[PDB]
Amino acid sequence: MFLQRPKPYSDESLESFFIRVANKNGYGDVHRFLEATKRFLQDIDHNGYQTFPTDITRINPYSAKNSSSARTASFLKLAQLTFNEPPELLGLAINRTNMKYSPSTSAVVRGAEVFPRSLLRTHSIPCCPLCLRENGYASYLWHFQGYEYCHSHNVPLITTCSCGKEFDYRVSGLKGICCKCKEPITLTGHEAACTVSNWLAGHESKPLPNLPKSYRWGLVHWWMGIKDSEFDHFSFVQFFSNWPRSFHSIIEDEVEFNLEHTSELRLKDLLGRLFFGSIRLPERNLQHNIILGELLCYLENRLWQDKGLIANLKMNALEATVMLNCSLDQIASMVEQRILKPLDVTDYLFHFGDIFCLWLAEFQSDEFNRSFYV
Ligand SMILES: [Zn+2]
Ligand SMILES: [Zn+2]
Repeated sequence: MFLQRPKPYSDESLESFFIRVANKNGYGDVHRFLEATKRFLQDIDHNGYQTFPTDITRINPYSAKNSSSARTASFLKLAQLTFNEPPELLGLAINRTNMKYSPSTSAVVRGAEVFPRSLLRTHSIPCCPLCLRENGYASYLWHFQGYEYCHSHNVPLITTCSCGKEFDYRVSGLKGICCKCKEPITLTGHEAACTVSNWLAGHESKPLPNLPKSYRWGLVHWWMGIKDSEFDHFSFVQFFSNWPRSFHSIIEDEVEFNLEHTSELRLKDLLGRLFFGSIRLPERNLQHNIILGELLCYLENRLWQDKGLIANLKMNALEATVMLNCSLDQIASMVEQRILKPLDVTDYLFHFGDIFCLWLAEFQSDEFNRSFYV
């Protein structure tokens, strides 16, 4: 097999790339090219040929339960071997990662971009026919919730042709023609959804903040947990048009609420959802995690006010590990040499003020450090 590489586009989905390779190189459709690829990997006896996917909806390494590394090895082999000129294959693939978004959400990665798994579309991938007809390839962005309008054409993305037969470019191709009715698909205008889409695509879109892409998706994920429902594009842009006082109001309303409803006060009692919901969006880089950065700034300045209400709030060993990004052994190790003064991992032995100062004294990194909110 010697394939001709189609013209590269950095924002192309892996599926669209394989469809264009199949088209350019004379294969009937992408499924026939995948079967032929699997057959070639067998002919050269490639250790993972047997698990190479023939279903275009399962081609990404995240779709492989246990053969994800055989999958990436096959992509590297193909990109290095079967082409006139090496293509960027690995760079288009969506991989699992072990990173997380607080409190408990897993993640995927494409190139250097990390996404919360909650936003990864589970069923039918929408498209923009204007992009398909105009450019001839599909965008990786269509795979992720929150990007609901095309940032280039400003129209909602489409899931279904007018005939109720859902259109999925992975199975029904890159021209934007309906399978069943054989008609080209048509569209169906919120300003707030457009801003978010342009922002998630990586472009400056005021009043949304200029953060690395992984942290933009983190903010979508964070707002969904704050609003406790699917992403509300309107109130999200409204939130950042009044930033930072909009967030200072969320913090102040929250602590006042819990004070109304004293030595027993735990950090989770006063600020539970807010604090542990913000730690990893996806990491504690305070230049980029502006939620955690603003929260720590607000807490540092209110530390000893009101007879130390903030500083005396009680914490677990478990919660101190999530704050400091250390292990449980190190907590017990600091207890013994009396670096940290209070074993029981669930007992609320420690004070936020001590944990905060310990962070400053022993656990600041080049990213997780107070200088970014100063
Ligand atoms: Zn478009
Ligand atoms: Zn139709």
